[PDB]
Amino acid sequence: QTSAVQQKLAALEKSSGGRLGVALIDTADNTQVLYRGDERFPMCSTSKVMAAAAVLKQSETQKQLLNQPVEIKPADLVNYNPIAEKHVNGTMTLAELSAAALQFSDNTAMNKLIAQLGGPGGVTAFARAIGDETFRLDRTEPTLNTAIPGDPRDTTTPRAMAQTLRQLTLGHALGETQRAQLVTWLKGNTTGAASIRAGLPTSWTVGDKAGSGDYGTTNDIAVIWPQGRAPLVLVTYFTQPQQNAESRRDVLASAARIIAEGL
Repeated sequence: QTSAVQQKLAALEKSSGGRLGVALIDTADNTQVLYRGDERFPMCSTSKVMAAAAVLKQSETQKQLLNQPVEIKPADLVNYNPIAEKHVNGTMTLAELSAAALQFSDNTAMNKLIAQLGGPGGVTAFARAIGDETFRLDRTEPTLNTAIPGDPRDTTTPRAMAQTLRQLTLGHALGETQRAQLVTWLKGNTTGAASIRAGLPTSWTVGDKAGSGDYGTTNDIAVIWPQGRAPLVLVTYFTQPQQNAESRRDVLASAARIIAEGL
């Protein structure tokens, strides 16, 4: 049950050669199934959820904030920015930047969100304001993805991230309009098909944000609306011993299958 699932996750981790962190919250009965749930993992692009949510929180007190134009300048461009590079020397709204960061993992867009929040310390302050004492953002893109073993920068734990994702999407951390917007964006992610979604039935609805980084770091955080039962919140974090290890989104899919078949 919980023990059988944890044993399967342990066997998956052993065969993978890496370090696996899982937190599952079943909102039907609020049970939690954890595997390395209190170890820190580099968040990589999954931190984009906290940044988008923090901007949505700002919009509760400045109601038209999402419609505000933000200049995209040449100095803003980083390696991976499939949306923002099409608006350099132009503008994008904060809604467009949020969608770009969440649905295309655009790293320039994430940096604009970080800056809108007062920097990595501002993103972290939002986390604290909603009761997350574990999340920390320390750097901008792309350096927040270095994922160096032993480095606490830009990390959280699976337990903390599952609880926070639940609060943001199913709980009361955001106002109703903002919560609906965040969930709409997460449901529209275009770059997560190989990760948690690949281990779940196609008839289940998923809102997620995946991410990757150095050390073969491969992550995904999801809210899942199955048929026939209450929603689940699932975070799967994975990192490896070699600096240039290849991403293993299929390992995350395997963890999701263990959860969806076993719980």
